[PDB]
Amino acid sequence: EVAALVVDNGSGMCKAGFAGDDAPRAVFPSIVGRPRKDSYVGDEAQSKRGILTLKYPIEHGIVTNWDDMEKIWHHTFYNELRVAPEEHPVLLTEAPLNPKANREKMTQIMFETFNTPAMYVAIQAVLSLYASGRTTGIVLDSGDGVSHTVPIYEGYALPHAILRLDLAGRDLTDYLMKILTERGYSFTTTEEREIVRDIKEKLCYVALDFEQEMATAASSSSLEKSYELKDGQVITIGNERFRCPEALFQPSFLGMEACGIHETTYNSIMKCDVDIRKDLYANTVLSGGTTMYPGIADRMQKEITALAPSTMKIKIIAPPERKYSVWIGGSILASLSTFQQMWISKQEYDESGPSIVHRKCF
Ligand SMILES: Nc1ncnc2c1ncn2[C@@H]1O[C@H](COP(=O)(O)OP(=O)(O)OP(=O)(O)O)[C@@H](O)[C@H]1O
Ligand SMILES: [Ca+2]
Ligand SMILES: [Ca+2]
Repeated sequence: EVAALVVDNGSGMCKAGFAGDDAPRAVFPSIVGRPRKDSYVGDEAQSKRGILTLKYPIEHGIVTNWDDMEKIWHHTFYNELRVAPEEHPVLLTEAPLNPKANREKMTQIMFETFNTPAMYVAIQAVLSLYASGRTTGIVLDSGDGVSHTVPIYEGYALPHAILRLDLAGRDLTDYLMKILTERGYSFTTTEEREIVRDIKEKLCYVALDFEQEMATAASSSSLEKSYELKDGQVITIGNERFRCPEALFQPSFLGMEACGIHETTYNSIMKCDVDIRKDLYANTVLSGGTTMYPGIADRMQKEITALAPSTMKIKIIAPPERKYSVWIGGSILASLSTFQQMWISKQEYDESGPSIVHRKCF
């Protein structure tokens, strides 16, 4: 048969490729822009922020604007991948607990706007579990605009226990800007957010112990690293390195009341049947770009261990490529001989309409 396409749309980044590959073929920004061609998507839209009025179709993980998304998909198919959708089964990914209505429009749009011969909508968190080699376990997926702790058992996500923490890599990028500014630098523009995001990605890490790290940085220079601007200037970053991602465990640094990611994972586990919690503790999988900070795994271990019973075996799984675990899970799933029957065919759609996405998905 032909090649299945795996499209993973995020709040900040869109990843797309072909099932069978172990990495997406294309990855671009999830922003669209129209004058203030006729529309612009990705980097090209970002380089005209001035002349175009930009939009962000995916917000906190949920498609907020459809014609915007329809355009991102058009971009994916014809520009990035260069394939005719009507010639490839497409596998989409959606955020946990995304409304039943969005699920139907995704289906409807794929069959009536792009003429896909088949398609399927899968839950992101679950695709990551599949990618780690498990069917049972709790996932902490943290992207650029939203975090979710998702308990899964025997391949099914547990809807009543899924939690949402609106604190991801974006908040972290702005926070790093704020603290480097207070430090004496000045990072406030959109072009600079782009620079600080890179800083955050190459120099930041999670301290095993906040205070001790802070104490070493106040009395020593050992934790400092240098970063060079395209313009040539070298700037140093010390405690901002760990102080930035610490906001994941302590949202109050950002004036947020929500509890940390470690505590949110623990709260999701407890909303579960006491008979499967051990399976979750021993199978806590880290997913998403925000979970890439050096030292986050050891930290999560220590924080969970302290929140859970002393007789509890805790194990944090952090795949080296978790930045794309979601997409790889879709590449892995759409390849399975047993998943071929899950696809929603054009035929199945015509006869049963959009409401069939609940019957074949989920
Ligand atoms: N090495 C890294 N260290 C820390 N953060 C990183 C790293 N690499 C990428 N990120 C951050 O990961 C975020 C993007 O991750 P991802 O693409 O998984 O999320 P998304 O799908 O775009 O959005 P979301 O899943 O929350 O709706 C960005 O904030 C990016 O800066
Ligand atoms: Ca995502
Ligand atoms: Ca707090």
